[PDB]
Amino acid sequence: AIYTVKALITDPIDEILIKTLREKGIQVDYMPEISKEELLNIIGNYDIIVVRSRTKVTKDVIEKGKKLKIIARAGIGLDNIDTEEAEKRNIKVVYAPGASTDSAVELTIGLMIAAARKMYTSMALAKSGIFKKIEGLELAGKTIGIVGFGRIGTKVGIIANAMGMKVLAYDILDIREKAEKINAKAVSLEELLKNSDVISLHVTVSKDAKPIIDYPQFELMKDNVIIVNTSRAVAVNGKALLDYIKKGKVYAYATDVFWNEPPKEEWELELLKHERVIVTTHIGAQTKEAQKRVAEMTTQNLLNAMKELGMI
Amino acid sequence: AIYTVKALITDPIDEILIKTLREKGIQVDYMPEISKEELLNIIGNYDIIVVRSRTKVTKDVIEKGKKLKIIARAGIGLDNIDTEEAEKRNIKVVYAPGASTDSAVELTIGLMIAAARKMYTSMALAKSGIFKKIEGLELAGKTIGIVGFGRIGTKVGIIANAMGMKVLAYDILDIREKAEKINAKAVSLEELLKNSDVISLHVTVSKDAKPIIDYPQFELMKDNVIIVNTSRAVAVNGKALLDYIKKGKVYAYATDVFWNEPPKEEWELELLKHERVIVTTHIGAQTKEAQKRVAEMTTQNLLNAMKELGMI
Ligand SMILES: NC(=O)c1ccc[n+]([C@@H]2O[C@H](COP(=O)([O-])OP(=O)(O)OC[C@H]3O[C@@H](n4cnc5c(N)ncnc54)[C@H](O)[C@@H]3O)[C@@H](O)[C@H]2O)c1
Ligand SMILES: NC(=O)c1ccc[n+]([C@@H]2O[C@H](COP(=O)([O-])OP(=O)(O)OC[C@H]3O[C@@H](n4cnc5c(N)ncnc54)[C@H](O)[C@@H]3O)[C@@H](O)[C@H]2O)c1
Repeated sequence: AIYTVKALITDPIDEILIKTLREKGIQVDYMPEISKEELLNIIGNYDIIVVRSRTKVTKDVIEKGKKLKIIARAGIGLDNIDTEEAEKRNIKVVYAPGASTDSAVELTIGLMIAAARKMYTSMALAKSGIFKKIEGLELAGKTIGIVGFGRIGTKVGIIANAMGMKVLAYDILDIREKAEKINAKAVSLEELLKNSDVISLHVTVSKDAKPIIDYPQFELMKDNVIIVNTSRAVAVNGKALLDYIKKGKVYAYATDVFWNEPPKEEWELELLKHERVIVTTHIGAQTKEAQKRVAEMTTQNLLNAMKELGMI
Repeated sequence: AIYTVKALITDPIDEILIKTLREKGIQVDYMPEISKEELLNIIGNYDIIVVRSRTKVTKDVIEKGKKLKIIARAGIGLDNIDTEEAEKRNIKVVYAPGASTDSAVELTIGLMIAAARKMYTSMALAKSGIFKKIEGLELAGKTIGIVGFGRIGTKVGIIANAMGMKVLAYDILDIREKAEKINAKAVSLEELLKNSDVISLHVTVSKDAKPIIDYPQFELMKDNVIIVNTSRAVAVNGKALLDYIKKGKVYAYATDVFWNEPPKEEWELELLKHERVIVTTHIGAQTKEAQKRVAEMTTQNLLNAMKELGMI
């Protein structure tokens, strides 16, 4: 008989993906609020599982999914998927890598300027009917250090250069020529830290790895440095950060990511309430355009994987 | 006998200017809080007057200043000086034109991104301990229309181009080649309005002139347009703006300038409180660097004027 391929969608997702699968005759079971327990009870009946972030595709879930051939994550990352277990089972894992680059780049520049100019303080004052001027720092002519020169880091550098800033970049990978191409200069982390007025973090690091910006790095920094982070909170030693903010060394820390969102620990709470700390609620990929690309890319990558498997 | 040249400083100003004059033997009377009335009583004894913004150098003040030879405005504009009367009296007027360009450019980019991404709303939520994501708009690939292609407008265009935006520009003056040089295209205001996703105002207009962005222009605009203004409030018809924001056509209005700061009129108040309106408290030139340049430039221009007069 003819195989009837079955897909399970466990979280609320863009209708484009569901519509695309249904149009092609694929049996799609949309259970956006399926419980942990019920998932384990039925995962064994599916060839494809589509998840966003609420659902965790752990090792035990994959083991139970004896028919799983494709795991689709409608997102820009795979932190909720056991990629190692998936590979062992030879299960294709697809998602939307790089789908939000420009949106993250733009928020980075926005945070840098908001931090440098105390825009939040000014906007709050304005809304209250108090039009009192507030003084900040100019960026042109200053040096920015891009830590993590990938998709996002490279573009932030191109923009900062256009803003008249001198761009320095550090990456564990070879970026000598890539940096030169955008009028930037690849240097050691030490040189970047000692010479940057603004430091922007755009690295990919694991959750259990030690922070890249720790005590020694903070000590190497210039006085009144502005630090921007739209990558990962763990890349920074939060306690060291609070220490250096209280010492008056760090002019401002602008971030779209927090160790805990919302904060729960005492030191995290102290950072959040500090006037030198600027925080957005992890909206780096939150634009209509980026979210549409996430859906389209996840859908297209899923279709390609299905075609390679001979399903369509 | 030898002329002893006398200078009157009527407002609190950067000590660099006062120190420079004193070092050169010039008689400097620093009266940062001198009243209107007292000013008129003694202005006739001075060759030079230095003002910032509190003091108004009106026609009657100049007439009384029978010995006035130089009027110095420690600022980026001359709205508090009767330049016409000054010219008739052949009185040299100096200040710091263009001194805050990069700071204004940076705030413009910051406002554009903050408006596009509802950064204020997100930051307010974060500070309250509510880390709820908010969706905005991406800028890359979209078209920005620079109205007023001068010092600031040109640089905003260079930066927007680096952000991957298509840049269009309109100016009453010839800018065909200037625009082309930065990968932008000079067009009519009509074409700019019909094709821009973002419109940034950087024009120099008088207080009694009709707004450049009035009803016909708002009608020509694209749906969901983002309008940024760091130039002058009067360049925009505020009532028409409120009308189009309420209609849902304008996605957001981000400005560093308001018709009245703080607002006093009912319609102004309605605009200020609207969620689609983003406002900073006229901090465009408020950076340590820009303010230092204002002082240095005003001081240097004052010295040059004095030298031409044979005073030093
Ligand atoms: N706030 C948001 O909503 C949002 C949106 C998209 C991406 N991000 C994050 O932004 C970061 C960058 O994403 P990207 O697409 O540019 O990734 P990328 O893979 O293109 O680039 C990451 C770079 O950082 C480098 N790197 C890793 N460890 C490093 C270290 N210790 N020192 C210096 N460089 C190091 C890599 O070698 C690489 O060149 C990631 O952490 C990503 O998850 C956040
Ligand atoms: N928010 C702030 O603190 C702050 C700081 C600095 C300057 N500004 C303001 O920003 C504006 C621009 O300053 P700038 O130094 O770039 O001035 P500029 O003189 O260099 O440029 C102004 C340009 O706008 C043009 N223009 C005038 N009327 C126009 C019209 N109707 N249509 C199209 N173009 C027109 C001019 O011809 C000129 O090219 C001014 O209004 C200035 O006062 C505000």
